[PDB]
Amino acid sequence: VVGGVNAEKGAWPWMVSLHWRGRHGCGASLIGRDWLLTAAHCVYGKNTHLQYWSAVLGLHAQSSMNSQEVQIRQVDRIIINKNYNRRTKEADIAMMHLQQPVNFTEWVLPVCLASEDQHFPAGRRCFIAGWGRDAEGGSLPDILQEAEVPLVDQDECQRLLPEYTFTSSMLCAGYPEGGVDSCQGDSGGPLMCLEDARWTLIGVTSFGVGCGRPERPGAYARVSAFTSWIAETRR
Repeated sequence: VVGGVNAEKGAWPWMVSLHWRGRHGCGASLIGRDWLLTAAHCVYGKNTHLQYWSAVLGLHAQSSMNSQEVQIRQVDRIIINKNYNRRTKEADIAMMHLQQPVNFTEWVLPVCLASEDQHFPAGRRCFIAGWGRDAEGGSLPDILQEAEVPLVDQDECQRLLPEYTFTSSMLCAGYPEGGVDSCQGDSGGPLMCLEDARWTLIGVTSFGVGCGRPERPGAYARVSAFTSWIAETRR
């Protein structure tokens, strides 16, 4: 995340770091005792020797993987949305089953998911979090970062990212002048909006042209478009 600040401990208790072969490689969101939501491109090609994965929850600093605030689980199952197209970025969304359930604590707790016609209009200020790059060309922060970014209207998303076919299963967010964005390493993590005083997961960090660039808002898989698939894959 570029243009953000250190998150406090327990700030985003659904935020998870996906370690693979011992290293953070993507983020994800806890959506229940047993299930994670992430980006498909995070798990594509890694749906084989699952013991390489470790879901790290309640994490603040990567250097403090060992705190008793931290819960860590093996990943048992990976379910990539059937419409995923790695070339076009459509349906870049997947679910991961935790091998043993997590306990809900101060530091670990699922997020509510955006519904069908819950309204999230352009201009709305939402939050992103992750352990991704500080900037395009910055370093990787030890401590989890958070930033506030505004949602951008669908038509603008597509004008600004003509390199892609921007669909109804995507959203985008960022500032015209740039400076605040999700970057490499943030993929799979959350875009969450405060809605009637309740944190709700709206997007899954998916792709972008660079990070934090002027008129290049980051793009996110739109949670509300995958409601039924998410529901059915549960447990």
